[PDB]
Amino acid sequence: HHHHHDDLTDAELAADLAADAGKLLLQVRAEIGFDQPWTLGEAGDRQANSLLLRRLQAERPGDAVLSEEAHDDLARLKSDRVWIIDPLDGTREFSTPGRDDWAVHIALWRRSPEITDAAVALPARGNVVYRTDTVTSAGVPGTLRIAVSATRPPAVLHRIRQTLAIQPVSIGSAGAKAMAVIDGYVDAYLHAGGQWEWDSAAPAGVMLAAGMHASRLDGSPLRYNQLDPYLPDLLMCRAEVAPILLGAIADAWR
Ligand SMILES: Nc1ncnc2c1ncn2[C@@H]1O[C@H](COP(=O)(O)O)[C@@H](OP(=O)(O)O)[C@H]1O
Ligand SMILES: [Mg+2]
Repeated sequence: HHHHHDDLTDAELAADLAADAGKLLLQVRAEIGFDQPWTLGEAGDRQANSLLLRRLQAERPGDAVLSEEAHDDLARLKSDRVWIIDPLDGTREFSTPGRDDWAVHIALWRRSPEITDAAVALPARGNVVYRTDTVTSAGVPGTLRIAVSATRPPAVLHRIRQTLAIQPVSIGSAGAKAMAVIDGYVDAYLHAGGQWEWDSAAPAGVMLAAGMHASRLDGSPLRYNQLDPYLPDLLMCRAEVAPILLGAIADAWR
């Protein structure tokens, strides 16, 4: 087609990088197999990262990149365009036979909603790719399904469950849990206790593009391209359930 107002829009590129890294991760899984989960996870992280950095340098040579699997030289702090990527989110689950709760996260941050374009691939689920440019956008829910980490679920859940009826759904991957909200498999994804920008940036972009809610647990906006890319808590959910959950979280501090 004509150039937007090989060359892709940033959203198309986000989507194409996510799929391509997804295919490579699927190849790595088939090749290395599961006998040594540490070895499998390492190669997954490293090979996906290599592919992503190669393609970003070739196809967006002027953009900065923040990746979990690369040293951070902080030049991004001066740029107006920064790719925030997780080459493999849910390394643990990827490394486990039969599991499909792992993801590739490709977010574009642009200086000003700072995550303007994003994609989340779930390679083991037919390599589906959720993208900000094609995702589309209720009531009083007496009981809530909330996706939480299968490894390190947040302690604050215990407190809010004293007053809200909640069933926690234990799932790996920030990306997988966020897309479960998009799918309607759960009502919300709640995390506390630690995380990094690459874990949530692409899922946040997609969530917001879908007209859904994405914020810090205290309700304040998720902020990206920070000096310290540590970003330890989030709420992602249907718009309707955000005041209920944000309120319950707030009341947990009373
Ligand atoms: N308390 C914590 N501190 C730091 N990172 C965390 C964390 N809890 C979860 N994460 C990261 O968030 C991602 C999804 O976690 P989970 O599967 O537990 O929900 C994983 O990233 P990676 O797999 O990219 O390393 C995991 O390492
Ligand atoms: Mg990772």
